[PDB]
Amino acid sequence: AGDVVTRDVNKLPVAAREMIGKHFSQTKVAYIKIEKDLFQTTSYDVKLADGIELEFNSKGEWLEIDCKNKSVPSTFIPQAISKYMKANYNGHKTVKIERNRKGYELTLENGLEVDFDQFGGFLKLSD
Repeated sequence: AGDVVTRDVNKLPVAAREMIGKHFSQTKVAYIKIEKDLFQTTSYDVKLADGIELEFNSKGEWLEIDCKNKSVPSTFIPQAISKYMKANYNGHKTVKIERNRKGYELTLENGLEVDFDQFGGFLKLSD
């Protein structure tokens, strides 16, 4: 029931391995924390050697992409959200994105968090 750490990428769901290989080929996996939540559901918290941190669900679908001081690859940002960001928070970098059943949270370099619903509708600024 305990959380485990490993360097063995064979322990990640295939979909997570593919995601990392496609989108973060500039680096590689440092370690993986395999965790159970309060629902006893497995997630994977992955540190890349360059410091990037990714989180994936039990199926290897990404939940959080944290590029620290660099921009999130744009492919991960829904089009409606990128439109909004360009119009409203132009010239700012999104350095972290998280998605959940309620929507999206984009974190800027300055630490501002911009919250959207699942449709990419703006909700609020937070942190």
